[PDB]
Amino acid sequence: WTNTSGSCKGRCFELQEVGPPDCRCDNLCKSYSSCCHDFDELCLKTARGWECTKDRCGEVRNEENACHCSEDCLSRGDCCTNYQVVCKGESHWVDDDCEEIRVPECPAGFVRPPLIIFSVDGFRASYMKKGSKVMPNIEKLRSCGTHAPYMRPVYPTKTFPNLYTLATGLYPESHGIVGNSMYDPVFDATFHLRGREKFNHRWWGGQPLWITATKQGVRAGTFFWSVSIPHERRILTILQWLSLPDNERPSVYAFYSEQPDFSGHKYGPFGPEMTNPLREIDKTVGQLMDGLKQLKLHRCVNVIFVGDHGMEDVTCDRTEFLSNYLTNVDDITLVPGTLGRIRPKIPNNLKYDPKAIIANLTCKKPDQHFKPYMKQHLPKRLHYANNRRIEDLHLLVERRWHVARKPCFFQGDHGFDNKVNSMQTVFVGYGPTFKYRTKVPPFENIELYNVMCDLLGLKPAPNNGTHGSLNHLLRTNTFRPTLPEEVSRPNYPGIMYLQSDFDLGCTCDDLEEHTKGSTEERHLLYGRPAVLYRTSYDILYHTDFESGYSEIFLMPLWTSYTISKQAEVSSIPEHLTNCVRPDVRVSPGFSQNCLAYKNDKQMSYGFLFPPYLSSSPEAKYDAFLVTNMVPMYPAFKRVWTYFQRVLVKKYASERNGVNVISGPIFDYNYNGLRDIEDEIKQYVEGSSIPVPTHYYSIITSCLDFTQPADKCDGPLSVSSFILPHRPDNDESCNSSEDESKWVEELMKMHTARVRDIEHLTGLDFYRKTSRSYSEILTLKTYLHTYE
Ligand SMILES: *[C@@H]1O[C@H](CO)[C@@H](O[C@@H]2O[C@H](CO)[C@@H](O[C@@H]3O[C@H](CO[C@H]4O[C@H](CO)[C@@H](O)[C@H](O[C@H]5O[C@H](CO)[C@@H](O)[C@H](O)[C@@H]5O[C@H]5O[C@H](CO)[C@@H](O)[C@H](O)[C@@H]5O)[C@@H]4O)[C@@H](O)[C@H](O)[C@@H]3O)[C@H](O)[C@H]2NC(C)=O)[C@H](O)[C@H]1NC(C)=O
Ligand SMILES: O=C1N=C(N2CCN(Cc3ccc(B(O)O)cc3)CC2)S/C1=C\c1ccc(Cl)c(Cl)c1
Ligand SMILES: *[C@@H]1O[C@H](CO)[C@@H](O[C@@H]2O[C@H](CO)[C@@H](O)[C@H](O)[C@H]2NC(C)=O)[C@H](O)[C@H]1NC(C)=O
Ligand SMILES: *[C@@H]1O[C@H](CO)[C@@H](O[C@@H]2O[C@H](CO)[C@@H](O)[C@H](O)[C@H]2NC(C)=O)[C@H](O)[C@H]1NC(C)=O
Ligand SMILES: [Ca+2]
Ligand SMILES: [K+]
Ligand code: NA
Ligand SMILES: [Zn+2]
Ligand SMILES: [Zn+2]
Repeated sequence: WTNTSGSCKGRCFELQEVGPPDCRCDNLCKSYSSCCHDFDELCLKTARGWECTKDRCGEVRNEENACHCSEDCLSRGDCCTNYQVVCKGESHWVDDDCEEIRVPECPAGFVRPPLIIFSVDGFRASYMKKGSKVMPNIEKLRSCGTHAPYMRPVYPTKTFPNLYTLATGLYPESHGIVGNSMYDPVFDATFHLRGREKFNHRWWGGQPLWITATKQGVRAGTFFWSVSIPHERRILTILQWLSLPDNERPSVYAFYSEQPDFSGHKYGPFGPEMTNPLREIDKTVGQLMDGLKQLKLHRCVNVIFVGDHGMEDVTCDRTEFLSNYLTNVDDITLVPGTLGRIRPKIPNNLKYDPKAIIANLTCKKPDQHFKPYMKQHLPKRLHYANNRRIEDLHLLVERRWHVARKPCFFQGDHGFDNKVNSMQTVFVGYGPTFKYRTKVPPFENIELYNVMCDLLGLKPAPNNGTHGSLNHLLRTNTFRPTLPEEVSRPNYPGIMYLQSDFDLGCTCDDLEEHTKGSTEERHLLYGRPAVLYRTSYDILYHTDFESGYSEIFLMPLWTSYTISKQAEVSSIPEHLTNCVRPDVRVSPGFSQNCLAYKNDKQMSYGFLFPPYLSSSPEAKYDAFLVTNMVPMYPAFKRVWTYFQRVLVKKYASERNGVNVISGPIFDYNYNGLRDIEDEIKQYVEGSSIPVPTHYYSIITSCLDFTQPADKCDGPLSVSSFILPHRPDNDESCNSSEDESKWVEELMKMHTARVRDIEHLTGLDFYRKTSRSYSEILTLKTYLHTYE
């Protein structure tokens, strides 16, 4: 209980940790009905508005006023933000020219540049194009500071998951806020936008920036503001806190606005009604920068201007209804709209039939505007499966559409797949620690927590950013990364066996009379991947490829090869169709066997280096080695053969050659991390040959396309995929057609970062290059989006 009778005199917005039964005066008290009775009279002054006027200049200080224009206000720290402009012939910050900030210019008593995070909700990246005509203060920050053309949010692209990802560096499946609404089957409790449950700390995982700061002795201003505190008051409060005594002043601050999200929902992102809220946000940035200038802090503080997600055109007329597909929608609960999550209405209802539901939702209308997925089948790049709050059945919804259970005040919405263009949002950093007038490539919001820790001198808690990948945003305070240590060194087996030693069931129609040589220099362009876990594997060399063959998983961990721009594609000769060859370098006991494949009526096999790309008819025989074989369902072979036979050469032709590394991934427990042996759950029939859940490929070339991939001087260009290894093509509605009509569409959906592959394989790539380690970390976080 809270003793309301207390008072907020000289307590306004205090940074005091104060609770039961004492009444509060802090920026969150209203949200807890815990404010002293006079909080609103003393702390939320509104009198005479937010701007000094010429008449008020040198007034007698009335403490009833929202802000002051009296002679004393400046050292007191509570001037209106335009005080000096109106009353002292100063210029607005926006009217001053940009000048480089080479070191911080902070008042005596400041030991580090403060960080202010200015977050804006639903700020679509493309709004920045409106430029200084609409948002001159923001445009100054953008042009003079360090800006990305956009920042990628996390999925789902809604507020709670994204704000908490920004604060923690974690994917939602890890921090726990997997939605704006969620059901937790263990709590048997429901988190809603509206209401009290969300205040319970049990929902919120990981460690947010303000906690990391506090635990390391850095004072944070309170990040959250009760919704009733107006933006102008939030700015005045931040400015007041910055004027505190050296022993009280915080080092990190956050401002938040619900705009332009609110207006985007009402009017849509391209509505003329959007100009006004963008102007209002810019005005707020203006007040902040004018205020900082009056305090002599505009060349001292680092400012981050960042959004949570964008906004798409979505209206009532574009709604799919589950009742058009399913007979009894009254028995399910749907988290609806721009994504779908389905569970039974009655928790654990034994009559719930998810396989039947998914069957009725799969490719049932030719224009269908969503696609069902069991969560383990969602693109791995979404990282959206490893949490009990994520329903098994998910609907990925097409941009511009809604999905609803059964049968207009809105024109915009968000929540869609985070690679969708309209979902991208904004990042600008301005201040002494950021670079001056620098554009940087788009990057993901999970990376910002490490950077904010760097800006504040903090050691980040374990998170999903790749620390160092954003060093190029910073003038100083960079993080020096260190290459992870190789755990398992390879073996280099020679010939140790005779064809006679092998009883595998393999046959091939293949003068009786494979050294390293230049294999590595040609086919392994960036060094051998390091194996970061304890295991046993062999380097195997060939004319056309090299591989790291695992003696434990009975297949290559990786297979590396380079295809020139001019390379020749050739067939598999009829007499070699079923050819599999024993590999005399590897024990028969560490080899697969063709009999398992014969016996398994559902499982077939494929190859990592494709016979289609062999350099000569004799080199082609290497491609049929048992050590180049992997288990593949026929459905998957449709994709894989098309990739191997058509696409790789297409990429080589377009990129002036390519280097490919391909391989298996085991993620049976869908946690985005390499499985240990115990976690593998499927084997080829009658064998101990494990079945990959996915196959990856990493395709690298020279960023300067005028240079061949094998003679590249400078930066690299990479695209990668993590393809789901599935027994059917139900995901691809057009799969009955020729592969030229559907395979590339599937691959684009399952694009991936090299970093994603590293997590899933326990491998570390690009260890031997001419680039810096920070540059390589940037490369490994790149996602080719195809938008
Ligand atoms: C993205 O980055 C994160 C952070 O590094 C990685 O997540 C970590 O994965 C490791 C390895 O699997 C886990 O280690 C296990 O730790 C547990 C003990 O964990 C408890 O203590 C830690 C430390 O305080 C705490 O962080 C954990 O928090 C989890 O559980 C809370 C209560 O249920 C929950 O509120 C919180 O949101 C978080 O849940 C998430 O993780 C759990 C697994 O622990 C998972 O079931 C759940 O669905 C969420 O995903 C927890 O209280 C030991 O017993 C084990 O032996 C093992 O050491 C870390 O716990 C985990 N950290 C976090 C914060 O999730 C991700 O792998 C990485 N993703 C990718 C793709 O690289
Ligand atoms: O002061 C704040 N108020 C917050 N709110 C309350 C209002 N609530 C309304 C709401 C709900 C959903 C959505 B979305 O899906 O577009 C937008 C607004 C949003 C969160 S968030 C917050 C500040 C804050 C600033 C920086 C960070 Cl990193 C964080 Cl985690 C929170
Ligand atoms: C809640 O707050 C009120 C108001 O401050 C408290 O009233 C004070 O109590 C003390 C001790 O009994 C009196 O001597 C003062 O005269 C009161 N102060 C004022 C300014 O009214 C009250 O005690 C608190 N109630 C609790 C803690 O349950
Ligand atoms: C899947 O869709 C089919 C319709 O295609 C549903 O089957 C109909 O529903 C009722 C009850 O089963 C029957 O009386 C009708 O004869 C069925 N129509 C047809 C054309 O078969 C089925 O119920 C749906 N399944 C789910 C789980 O929603
Ligand atoms: Ca796993
Ligand atoms: K078979
Ligand atoms: Na299909
Ligand atoms: Zn939002
Ligand atoms: Zn919204």
